[PDB]
Amino acid sequence: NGLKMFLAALSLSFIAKTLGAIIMKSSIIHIERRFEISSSLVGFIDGSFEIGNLLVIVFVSYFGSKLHRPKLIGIGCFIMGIGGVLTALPHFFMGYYRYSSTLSTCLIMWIYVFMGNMLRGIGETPIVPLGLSYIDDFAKEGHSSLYLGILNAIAMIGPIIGFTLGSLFSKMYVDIGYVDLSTIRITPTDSRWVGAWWLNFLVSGLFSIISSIPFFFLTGFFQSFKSILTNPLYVMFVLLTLLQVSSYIGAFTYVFKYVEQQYGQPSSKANILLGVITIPIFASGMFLGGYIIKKFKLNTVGIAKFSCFTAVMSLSFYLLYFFILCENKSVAGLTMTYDGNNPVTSHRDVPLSYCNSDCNCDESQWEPVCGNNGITYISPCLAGCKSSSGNKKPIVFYNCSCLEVTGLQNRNYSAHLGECPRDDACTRKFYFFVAIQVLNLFFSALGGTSHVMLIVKIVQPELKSLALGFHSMVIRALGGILAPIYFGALIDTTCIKWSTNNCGTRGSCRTYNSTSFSRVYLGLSSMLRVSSLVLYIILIYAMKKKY
Ligand SMILES: *[C@@H]1O[C@H](CO)[C@@H](O[C@@H]2O[C@H](CO)[C@@H](O)[C@H](O)[C@H]2NC(C)=O)[C@H](O)[C@H]1NC(C)=O
Ligand SMILES: O=C1OC2(c3cc(Cl)c(O)cc3Oc3cc(O)c(Cl)cc32)c2ccccc21
Ligand SMILES: *[C@@H]1O[C@H](CO)[C@@H](O)[C@H](O)[C@H]1NC(C)=O
Repeated sequence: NGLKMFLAALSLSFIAKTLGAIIMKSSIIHIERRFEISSSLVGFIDGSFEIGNLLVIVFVSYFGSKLHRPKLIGIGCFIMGIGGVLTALPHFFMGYYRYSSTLSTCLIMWIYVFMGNMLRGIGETPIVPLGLSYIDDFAKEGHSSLYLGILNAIAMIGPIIGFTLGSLFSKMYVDIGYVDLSTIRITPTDSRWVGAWWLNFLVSGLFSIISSIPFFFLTGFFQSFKSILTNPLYVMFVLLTLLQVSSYIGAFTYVFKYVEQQYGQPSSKANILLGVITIPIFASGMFLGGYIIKKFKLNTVGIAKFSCFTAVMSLSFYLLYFFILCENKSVAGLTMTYDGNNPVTSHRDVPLSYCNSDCNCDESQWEPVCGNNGITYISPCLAGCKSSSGNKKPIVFYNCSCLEVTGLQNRNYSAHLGECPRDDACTRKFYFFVAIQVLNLFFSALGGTSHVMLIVKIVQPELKSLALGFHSMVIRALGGILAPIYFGALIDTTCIKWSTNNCGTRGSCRTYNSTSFSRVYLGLSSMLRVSSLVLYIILIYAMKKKY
């Protein structure tokens, strides 16, 4: 009952940590819009949490391992809360928020946010290295796995509360309470709407300050650091762990864009409902993964073989994506001739057609256009439609120049806005995609406890915190910040139309060749998986040869 009490407090701190993370990302757009700030400065401010975290994660790990640990964790949580409160003072010190079509037919105080994010990042560092090593040092024969599984399962209450109230706070006017809301002309659907972003940080800061009260009642550096980097098993494990986590990060970063470009679901069918059933599977997988290791009495090689088996069984489900793909969308003008007559070889420098010769409009324009013929037009002017239907339900343009078709003359040449959806087969395949995805997520969550349970076992009983700290540092550096950058750089090789911004020729992409997208995305993930898997198998051979 002395470890049980310490066990409760750490759960509260885990919840607070996750809440703070998801809060920060949720409030970034409003801050950019309220503060009148550049995009480079936004990329900078968002990166502060990393400058504070990566700078002191190793020193707190080593030097804090011989002081009072429960008190260090409480001090860290208090610093995190104080930093969370500091991010909301600009609102109280600045002033009031002063600021308060295109159919086109044929045409012939930021330092405060920075230094608060830095304080938060500096403050969360003592939770994982000093908490888990404390749990491992004082525990019975096999209960460390079960405890870590319960901990990782309980922590999912942070994202729930965050997503719940960050969406409720983003539908209030920013100056709520000081102004009377009856004279406000702006609505959440406008372009200048800023919500109450300062209210997201008060609740998180006070929660982090509250969750730290129970904790208050419960020359060698260099050789200790060199004695850890000459241990082969540790280096091999860290490497593969890195490869696998990089693969996961990239996949979860671009799955939502892949699903939209491949199958056609508009980020609301595939987004909201999915998570509601995707999170309990993760929680149950984590808890059961811990419970199995506890119940079956596994040693080091047993844990290694169990996690290798889970990795294999989760990689065998990943290679089924290559077999449920659809055909490529057809947009007249992009890859085919503007009159549908013939195919082309270059996405660039397609010539204008007879049906569209007279109507001189901006090619750079990208407005969804689809006629009853089934194909796609870049713009209502590029299709030749010289009529409208008013601001009613999407205005059906009519009597189109390039919508005319043989045998279609005896019909209604009228194109609705919005791309014509895919056939039924593509939906039927989307359902198989979702099923396989939840299966792979379950089988990859069943083995997430083994990393900590192995790093602790393959290292001297006194260098447990330093090892976990260096592991966390390397992973959060080379697999959380680099991972999205290279995947994104690689993916952009498959664009066929760019949104030419005022200065930058590439503001964003309109469409992407779906076949090459799937090729690059799934190939990178599969190659990384094999990479990490290989290292682990060899590692198992070395382990079995050692003991
Ligand atoms: C297709 O465009 C032609 C030429 O603009 C339209 O021709 C006339 O449009 C007005 C109003 O409908 C009237 O002069 C006649 O009803 C149309 N016929 C002609 C040639 O005089 C035509 O209406 C358009 N497509 C439709 C709706 O039939
Ligand atoms: O970023 C994430 O990576 C994984 C993930 C994270 C950990 Cl620690 C783990 O132990 C397993 C794991 O499994 C997957 C598998 C995937 O196919 C994708 Cl596409 C993301 C994640 C994940 C699961 C649930 C929410 C977010 C993530
Ligand atoms: C389109 O089809 C329906 C029925 O014929 C009606 O809207 C009208 O007669 C046709 N012409 C257009 C473009 O509205």
